[PDB]
Amino acid sequence: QIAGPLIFVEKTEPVGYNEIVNIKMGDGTVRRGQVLDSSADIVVVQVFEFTGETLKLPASVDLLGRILSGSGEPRDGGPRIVPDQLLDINGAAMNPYARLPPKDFIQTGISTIDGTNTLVRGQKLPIFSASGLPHNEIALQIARQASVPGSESAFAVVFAAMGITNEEAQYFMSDFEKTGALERAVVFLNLADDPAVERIVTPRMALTAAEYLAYEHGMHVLVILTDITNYAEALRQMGAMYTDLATLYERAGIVKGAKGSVTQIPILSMPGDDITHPIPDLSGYITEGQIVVARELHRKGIYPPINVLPSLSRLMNSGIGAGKTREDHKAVSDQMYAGYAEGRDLRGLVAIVGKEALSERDTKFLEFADLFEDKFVRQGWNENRTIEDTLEIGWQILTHLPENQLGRIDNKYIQKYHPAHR
Amino acid sequence: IAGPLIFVEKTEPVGYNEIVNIKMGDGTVRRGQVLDSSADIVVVQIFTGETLKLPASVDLLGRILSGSGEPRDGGPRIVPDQLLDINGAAMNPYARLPPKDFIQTGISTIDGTNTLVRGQKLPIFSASGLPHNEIALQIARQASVPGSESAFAVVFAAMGITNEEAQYFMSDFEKTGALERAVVFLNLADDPAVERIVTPRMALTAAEYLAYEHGMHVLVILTDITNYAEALRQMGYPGYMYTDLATLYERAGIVKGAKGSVTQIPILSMPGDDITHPIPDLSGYITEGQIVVARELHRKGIYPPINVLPSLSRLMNSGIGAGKTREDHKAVSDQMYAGYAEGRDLRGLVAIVGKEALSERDTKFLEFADLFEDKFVRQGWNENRTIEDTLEIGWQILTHLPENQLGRIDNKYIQKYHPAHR
Repeated sequence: QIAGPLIFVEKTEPVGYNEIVNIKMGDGTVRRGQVLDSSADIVVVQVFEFTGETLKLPASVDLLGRILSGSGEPRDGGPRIVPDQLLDINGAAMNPYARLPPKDFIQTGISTIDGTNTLVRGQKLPIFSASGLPHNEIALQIARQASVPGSESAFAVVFAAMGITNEEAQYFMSDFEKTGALERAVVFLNLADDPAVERIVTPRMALTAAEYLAYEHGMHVLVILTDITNYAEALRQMGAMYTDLATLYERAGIVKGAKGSVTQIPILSMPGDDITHPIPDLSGYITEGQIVVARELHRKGIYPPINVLPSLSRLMNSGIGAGKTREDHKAVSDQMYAGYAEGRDLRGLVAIVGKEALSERDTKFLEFADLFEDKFVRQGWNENRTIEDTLEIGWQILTHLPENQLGRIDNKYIQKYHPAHR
Repeated sequence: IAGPLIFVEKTEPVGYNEIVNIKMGDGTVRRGQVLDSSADIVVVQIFTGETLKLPASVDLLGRILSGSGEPRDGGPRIVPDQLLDINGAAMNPYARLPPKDFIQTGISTIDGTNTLVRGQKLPIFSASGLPHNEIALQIARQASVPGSESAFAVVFAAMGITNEEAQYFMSDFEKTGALERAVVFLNLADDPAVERIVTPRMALTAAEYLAYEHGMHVLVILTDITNYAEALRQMGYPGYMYTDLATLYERAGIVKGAKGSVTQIPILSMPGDDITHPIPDLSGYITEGQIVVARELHRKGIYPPINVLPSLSRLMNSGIGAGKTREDHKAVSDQMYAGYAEGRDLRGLVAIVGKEALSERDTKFLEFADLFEDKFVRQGWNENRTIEDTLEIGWQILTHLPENQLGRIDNKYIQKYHPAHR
């Protein structure tokens, strides 16, 4: 009973609980069977190591501009979905992923990720959050801001929602259209009242969309997946999941031809006390780092309440330095990392020895931390700060420190750009 | 608001919002306003008392205390050789210098891949109903620093624990004769609210007195923070609960004189089905790395089990390498991590497609992940692994990998280590 998989067939013939199916794969050779659960249109299988095509997504460039269900049903009101191609969703049978590392920077436009732990083409960088926090708000901002600068390959987004409230539905369905962010993105909208199975096929159909656009066309796609704790919830439940999620997080990367990529940012929250878990081990997703939405910053009323230094990007160096963003980048990042860390420490012995007993030096760091969260972290629902707006904002507030104790900034960079030497 | 909290030796009962004069460990005076009255401790920011001081001593090592009252072992309360204020005014012992020369914990997934360096703030990230205190003890009985001729002490502090938990913490410290190099403070889930939040501050000051003043590399385990949190809230507008939290995480680093160190491995838990708040925000404690305890790995029946992909040690580079450990340390760490990171993706691939249907290269990377969890992660609870043993078996699970293709580490280490001889 321990066996993993969970493949999605499409109901062609009426089926029954745990009947053997033994069917398909997108190449013509198949093995293994046994139904687990189903709905009016689609069948979840699950297997071990009649009949019976794998569920396929209507593949077309005309997807862009449309708004879909977990099953890809025209939710935007318009006509049907006339498909150029028609491909297997459930981890496909395409595997368009080249054995290469991720590379070259993505401009989210928000500085607490672009400038301090940069999202890189073909990464998985989850938005580590919690109930109440504005992680959806901070997500669908970067849905209409993001781009790949100077990249010869065009850019595309796949926003995907899993079992959201039917009210916050036509919210996301409006923050697009208005901005014109839609006519660049395919949306996959799942509601809490949609058949529970739909929620489990919402990520696959999203991921499958991204792969068609990234490989068949030579594009850079970003896939945001809001509230993956609703996915874990949807799964009847656990066990024996841990491999089932690996089918999801495997589906990110740079494609063959190195002329496109699948880039992944899911949001992993936790509400308070979970039902019959508490959920989970989503730690299979963070393998390349994560970004941290914090309550501490939210509470004192700053946006986005992102906390650097708990946040991490492992592949940052593979899309940062010379002729990608700017040379000084990593060197500016080290100082703000260290200065905010060393400054966040001095908020401590402020409260242990009063605001005095605190050397002049330390008052600058103490203040830098204030300036850091005021200028650097704080950002409008919009201001699409480019890496250059971001990096210079950095120097703008790095000038509250003295020098030499800026020991992570290479003198070659201060003397080049530091607001004291043109 | 600033408000420098300090803990006062209660003589006679004092009301709320009373104004008080209190002399320090360094007898002075204070801006006295009483916040809370409890046991033989009052929290401030005949008439107007003194201050609660730790009786610091060279033979504090070997003893079991708590906070107020004091010994839980029988029983001659320590004769001091210096009385010291608890919240960190005492010395003050910290050098503005980077953490340096590494601690051997005997646990490979820490040592091998996320090294613990003399002067760190490496929290353990875990969840309700996982064996963290269990792992805490292991590193508590095992820890040492091969090389440098400076003694190694261990301060162990427990907060809000059950009598049973307390029963087997003590029993373990005396069976191993590890209490001979260790101080132990255990606050009980039933002890005064004050006696819990004074707990960490007694441990750290005791640590500081030992590190400075005695030139020893002291390690402080703090188990666990969320209970500190989930008590700090019910005793004691503002939103402020941090700052006070910052008062804890500042108290780390290598001391003036460079002979001692205060390394701090606290543990923080994601709350489970029992309490009210179950968040909160202890984000500020994660700024030099983390070591995540994976639920998935636990219910695969593995101990530790810490996941290494989310695991991080920002200052690993400072502790590893030749003379400190061995040349090949980073090489092996980088290749295991990459090897394991891959293996876990392929688990997703192997599900979607089938083990019969993935590449021979991918097979021996899929199986590596099994070996990694089965022979690297997996550890006995009385297993002390010298880095030699860590890297030795690290090199074992590596031979399963295609020698004749994959390196990222090639140069000199593959020929000098690894079976290949001539």
